[PDB]
Amino acid sequence: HHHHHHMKRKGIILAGGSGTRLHPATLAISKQLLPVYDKPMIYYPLSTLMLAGIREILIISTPQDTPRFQQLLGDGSNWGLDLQYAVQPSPDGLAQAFLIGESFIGNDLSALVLGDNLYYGHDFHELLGSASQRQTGASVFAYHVLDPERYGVVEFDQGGKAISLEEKPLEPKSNYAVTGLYFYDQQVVDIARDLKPSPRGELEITDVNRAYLERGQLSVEIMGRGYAWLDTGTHDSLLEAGQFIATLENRQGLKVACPEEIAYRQKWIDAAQLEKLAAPLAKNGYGQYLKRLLTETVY
Amino acid sequence: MKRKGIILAGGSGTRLHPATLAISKQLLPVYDKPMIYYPLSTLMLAGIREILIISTPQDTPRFQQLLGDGSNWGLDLQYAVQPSPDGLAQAFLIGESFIGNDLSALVLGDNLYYGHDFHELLGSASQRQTGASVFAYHVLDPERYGVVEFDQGGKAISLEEKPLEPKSNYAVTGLYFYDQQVVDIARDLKPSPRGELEITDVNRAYLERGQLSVEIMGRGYAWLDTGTHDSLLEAGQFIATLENRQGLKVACPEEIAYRQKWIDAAQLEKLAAPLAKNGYGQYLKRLLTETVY
Amino acid sequence: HHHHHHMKRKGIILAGGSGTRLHPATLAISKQLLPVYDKPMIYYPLSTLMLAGIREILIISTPQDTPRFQQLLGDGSNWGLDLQYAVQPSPDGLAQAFLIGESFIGNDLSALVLGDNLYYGHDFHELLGSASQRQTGASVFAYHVLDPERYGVVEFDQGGKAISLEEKPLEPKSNYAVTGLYFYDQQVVDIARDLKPSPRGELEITDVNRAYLERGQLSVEIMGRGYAWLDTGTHDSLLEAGQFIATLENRQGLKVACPEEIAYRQKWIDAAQLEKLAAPLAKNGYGQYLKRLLTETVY
Amino acid sequence: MKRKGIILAGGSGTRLHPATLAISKQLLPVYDKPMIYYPLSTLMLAGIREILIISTPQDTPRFQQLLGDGSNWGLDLQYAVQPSPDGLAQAFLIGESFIGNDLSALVLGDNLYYGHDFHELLGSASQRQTGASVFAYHVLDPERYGVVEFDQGGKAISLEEKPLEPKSNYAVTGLYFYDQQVVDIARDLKPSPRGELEITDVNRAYLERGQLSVEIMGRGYAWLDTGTHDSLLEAGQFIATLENRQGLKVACPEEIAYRQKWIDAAQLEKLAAPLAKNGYGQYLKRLLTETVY
Ligand SMILES: CCCCn1c(N)c(NC2CCCC2)c(=O)[nH]c1=O
Ligand SMILES: CCCCn1c(N)c(NC2CCCC2)c(=O)[nH]c1=O
Ligand SMILES: CCCCn1c(N)c(NC2CCCC2)c(=O)[nH]c1=O
Ligand SMILES: CCCCn1c(N)c(NC2CCCC2)c(=O)[nH]c1=O
Ligand SMILES: [Cl-]
Ligand SMILES: [Cl-]
Ligand SMILES: [Cl-]
Ligand SMILES: [Cl-]
Repeated sequence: HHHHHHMKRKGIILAGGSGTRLHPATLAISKQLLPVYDKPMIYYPLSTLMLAGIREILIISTPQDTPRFQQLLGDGSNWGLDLQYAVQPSPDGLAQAFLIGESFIGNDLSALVLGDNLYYGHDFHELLGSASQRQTGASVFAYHVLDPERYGVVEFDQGGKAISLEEKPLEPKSNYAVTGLYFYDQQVVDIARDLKPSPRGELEITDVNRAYLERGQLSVEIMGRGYAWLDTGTHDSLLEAGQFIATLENRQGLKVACPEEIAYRQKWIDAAQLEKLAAPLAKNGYGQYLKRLLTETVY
Repeated sequence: MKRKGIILAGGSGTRLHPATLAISKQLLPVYDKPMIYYPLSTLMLAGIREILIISTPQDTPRFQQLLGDGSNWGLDLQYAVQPSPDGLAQAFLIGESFIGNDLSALVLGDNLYYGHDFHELLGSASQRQTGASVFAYHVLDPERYGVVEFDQGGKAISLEEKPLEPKSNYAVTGLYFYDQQVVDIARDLKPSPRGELEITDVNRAYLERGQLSVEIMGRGYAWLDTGTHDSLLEAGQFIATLENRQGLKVACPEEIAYRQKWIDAAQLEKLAAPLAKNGYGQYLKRLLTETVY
Repeated sequence: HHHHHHMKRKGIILAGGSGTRLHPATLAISKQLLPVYDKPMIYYPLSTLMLAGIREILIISTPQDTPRFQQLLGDGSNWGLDLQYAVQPSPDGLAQAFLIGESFIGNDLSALVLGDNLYYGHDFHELLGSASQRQTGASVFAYHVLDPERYGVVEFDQGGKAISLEEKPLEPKSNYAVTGLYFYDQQVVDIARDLKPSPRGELEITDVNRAYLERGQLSVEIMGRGYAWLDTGTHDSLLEAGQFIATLENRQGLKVACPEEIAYRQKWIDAAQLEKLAAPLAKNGYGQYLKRLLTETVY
Repeated sequence: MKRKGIILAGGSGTRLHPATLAISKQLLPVYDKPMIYYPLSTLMLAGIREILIISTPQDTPRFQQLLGDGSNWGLDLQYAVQPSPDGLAQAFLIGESFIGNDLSALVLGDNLYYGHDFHELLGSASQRQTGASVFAYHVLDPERYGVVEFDQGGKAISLEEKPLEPKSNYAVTGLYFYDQQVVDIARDLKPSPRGELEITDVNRAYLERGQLSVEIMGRGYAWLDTGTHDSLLEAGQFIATLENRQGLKVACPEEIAYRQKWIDAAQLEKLAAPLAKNGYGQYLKRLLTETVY
C-alpha cells in the first residue's frame, strides 16, 4: 500500500541481566540500579540519551527488576520524557534489544545505550549532535582503552578510515574499543532479525555494526582521550567510577548526569516543575541542589 | 544460655535518595558483597547461629531471597518487618517472640567492623550471662551518635543521644549485647521528643543499675561509616584495599561458617559451584586446600 | 631610541613555597615535586604550557629546591624546550613572578601557570589556542567550583560579560573561580611593578587582572563543567587528584601530562630522541609507555 | 638489655621513576605525613628510642633536616648512608658500630602497619633476649617477598626469597627483631645470585638453629603495600579514611612520645606551636586536653 512521508529518534536503554558475573553483590538487585556515588547507575546513560535530545525512551530489564526501574523512573512525565518498559527474560545478547523493541521503534531512527555505561566530558552534546543528525546508516564511537580484547575493536587504515570490526579479538588490531552508545537508522530491526547466535549463544551488536560497515554506512567517530568513558564491569571499576564522579561533583558543586537538571536546561520542564521535584528531596543534598539550580546561572 | 541475634536493616528515610530510592541500602554492595554480609558476619564471629533479620515490608522478600533460611551456611535465619522507622529499640518489640527467654545481640544492618582479635572481643561480650555490653569508639563527629561520658577513673557515667554539646568523642557502636531483661525494658519505653523508641534509653536503663559494660573499641579497629555517599565509597575502597593486599575476604559468611565447623568441606564445595566462574566462587574453592592462620 | 618591529609567548611556572600549610608532609620537599599518581606534580602544568605551544619556560622555586627541579627537568633540551630557573627566597605573592621574571620575559607576551594546578579535558588545546592568539590584553579562565570563597571570583552581568573580580570574597557574587593559568601581553611587568602589597602582605594576581579589566582588556573564557581543574590545596584533594589520574590512565592505557609524549606529538622531538628517552626507564611502566608511543597511532 | 632500632630508607632504584626521580620515596607523604613517620612510629611503639636512619648519600641531609637528633621527641637519632642498594642485610654492616653489643630491630622505611594491640605484639617480640623474631602475613603475591613454609603442625620449616613457585602465601613483613648474633651473621654473608646481601639469609641462619620465631600477623592487621604507584595511593586513602572517621592520627610521632612519657605536656605544647595554623598543630594541641583510651 501507499505510504506518505512528511526524523525523530527514539532511545533504548538495555538494563538487563549481567548474569552471575558480579554475584554476590548483584544477587539482590540489578547492576544498573546500583549507585555510582550519589545516584543510580541508570541515571548516567539516561542523561546521555537526554543530552542527545531523545525524549521517547524504552527501558529493557529483567522481569524481576522492571518494577524497581518503574518505581525509580515512572513514565517520565516528571522530567519531560516518555518512558516505556519491556522485559528481557533471558540475556540473549545486546542486539536482542531491537527485536524486543521492534514495536516501540516502529518506523523511526533509534539509539541504543548500555545501562551500565557512563560518559563525561566537554562538548559531548556536540559529539552526540553529529551522530543524531545522520538520518542514514549507523554511528558508533571509538575510545582508546588499556584492554581492547574485552570489547568490539575497530581497525583503521593509514588514512584513519574504519576498515574492520572484531568482537573480543585475542590480538586486537588497535586499542580502539566501540563504546556502548549506538545510533541506527530504520534498517537496524531487519538487520537484527536476520542475525544468528554467535558460538557463545548471543545476538551480537558487533555483527549489526559490521552489516552497516559492509554497506558503507558505518560512521566511527573517535571519542578522544579528554573524555571519560567508564563501564563498571568489575567491582574495582565500579568503585573507581564512584570516586571519579565524587571528585568532580565535590570540586565543581555541580552534578554529573542529573536528569532533572538536563530536562530543565533543555526546557523540557520549567522552573515551577523543577521546584516541585525539589520539594520531596528538600532535606537531602540532591533536593538542595535542584533548588539552587533555579537561582544560579551556569554557563 | 543461648544467645540469639538480630540484624536491624530497616528504612533509612529519604536521606540517601535517589541512590536508595529503588532498594534499601543494606542490600547494596560494599565492594564485592551485599552490605548485610558484614554485620551478619559479625554475629557469626560472636558464635551466633539463630538470627532474625528485620527490614522494611517492601524489602523483606529481597532479604529472604538473598539469605534463605540459613541452612546452607549452618544458620537458622528468620525474618520480620519494621513498618515505620520509629526507633532502633523497636527491634526488641518486633523480635520479642523470636528472643523468648534467651540472651540476645543486636547489630545494625549498615555497620561494618574490621580488626584483630574481634572473635575474642565479641567472646567476652557474648559470655556475660547478666547485664548488657556495648562498645565505645572515638569518632570525629560524636554528635551523630549516642555519646558516652566517662569520669576521671574511666567509668561510664552517662549516655546522651545526639547531644548538641557532646561530653566526649566516644560514640556507641551499632553492636549491642543483652541479657533477658531487654524485652521488658523496651516494652516500658516511651517515644523520645524526636518520636522514636531509643536504644540509648535501653542502654541508660542498664547503666542506672550498674549493669552496662562499656568496653572501648580501640583505634586499631575500624568501625566504618556508611551514613553518607562519601562514607559508603570510603568503606568500599577500605574493603578493596585489604582484600587485594591479602588475597583474603572480609566478612565472607561461607568462610566463617566453614571455620566455625558449621558446614563441612563437602558443603563448602557445593556452595562454591554456582559462582565457580567468578572471583567469589574461586575464593571459596581455594578455601578447601589452603591453611589460613 | 628607535626600535624596529618585525609574537612568541614565554611561559612561567610558579613552583615556590606553599609555606607551612601542608607541613609535615611538605617539610622535606616542595609540594610541586610530590607525585600525582605516577609523575611529579610539576609535569601537569608544564604539559599545559607545552599544549599551549610554549617552549621557552621559566621555573620559579625556593632556593632550597631549585636543584631538585633542575635534576628532574634539566635545561629542557631532552624535550625540545628551553628551561630557565629563578628563585623566590620569600613567598610574597603570585604577581611577584613578573618581577622575578622581568629579564626572562623581556619584550615578549607571557603566560603564568601555578605549579600545583592540573587540567584535563577535551579540546583543551583549542581553549589554550584562543588565549594564546590574543596578542593584546590578558586572558584568564573561569571554572564553577563548590568553594569560590577560596579563589579570585568573577562577577558576570546578565549578558555574560565579566564585570568585577574579587579575591576571596566572604559572599562570592558567583561560583566562578579564576583558574591558575594566565595569559598576558607586554603590559604585565609594568602593572606588577606598580602593585602594592595587600593587607595579607602579598602581591596579588587578582589586582593585575583587575588592572586589565579596568582597561577593557581582560578576556574571561569559561572553562566548562566537562573539564577537570584540580589544584591539590589539601591532603584530601591531593589524594583525589591522584585517584582521578589513575582511573583515567588505567582505563585508557594513555597518560595524562606526559611531557615526552606532548613534545613528540608537537614534533619538537622525533622518534629517535623519544627512543633514547625511553631507554633509561625501559624496565618500568613509564619507559614502556614511551616505547609503545613509537609504534601506535593515537587519534 | 637495650634494644636499638634501625630504619632502612634506602634507594628504590628507578622502579617508581619519574615520580621518585627528585626525592626518595620514604620522604614522600602517605596522606598527611612523611612516609618515614610510619615505620619510625612502629619502632617507638616497640619502646625503642635510640634509632639509626640509613638512607642514600643524596637524601641523608633531607632526613637529617626533617627529624634532627630526635631530642624534640624524646629520641636519640643517628644517621648513616647506604651508597648502593646491595641488600637489606647491609643495614647490619652499616649499623655495626651503632648496634655494638646491644639487641636490635630493623624496620623498612616504606612499610606501614595498622591494627589493634600492636604495642603488645611488638612487646612480646621486643622482650625476647635471645634469637630473632619476624612476622608472616598472608598476601596475594607472595613471590614478591621472602616466603615462609610451615609444616602441618604450624611450624616454620623454610624461607625462600622471591620464589618462582611460592610454598605458601605467607610473606615476611619488613620488621625484624634480632639478638646480639646478627652483626656476626651479616658479616659472614655472601652476595646472592642477584648480587645482594639478603635479610632472608640472615633469617634462615636463625631458622637453622631453631632460633627464629615466626609469629603470624593476622588478617585483622593491615600491612600496607607501597611498592607501586597504585599501592601508594591505596595506602594514602587507607590512612585518610581511618583518620577522618576517628579524629585520631596514625603514626603521629609527637603523640606516641607524649603517651610513652618521653616528652611532657610543656614539650608537646612547644611542638604544636609552629604548625598551630594547620590541622597537624591543631591535633597536637588537642592532645593536651583530651583523654584518649
Ligand atoms: C542540556 C544541557 C546539559 C548540560 N549538562 C551536561 N552536558 C552534562 N553532561 C553530562 C551528561 C551526560 C554525561 C555528560 C551534565 O551532566 N549535566 C548538564 O546539566
Ligand atoms: C571463625 C574464624 C573466622 C575468621 N575470619 C575472620 N575473623 C574474619 N574477620 C572479621 C573481623 C572483621 C569482620 C570480619 C573474616 O572476615 N573471615 C574469617 O574467616
Ligand atoms: C600536542 C598533542 C597533545 C595531546 N595530548 C594532550 N592533549 C594531553 N592533554 C592534557 C595535557 C595537559 C593536560 C591536558 C595529554 O595529556 N597528552 C597528550 O599527548
Ligand atoms: C604508646 C601509646 C601509643 C598509642 N598510639 C598507637 N597505638 C598508634 N597506633 C599504631 C598502630 C599502627 C601504627 C600506629 C598510633 O598511631 N598513635 C598512638 O598514639
Ligand atoms: Cl580529546
Ligand atoms: Cl587499639
Ligand atoms: Cl563543558
Ligand atoms: Cl587477626
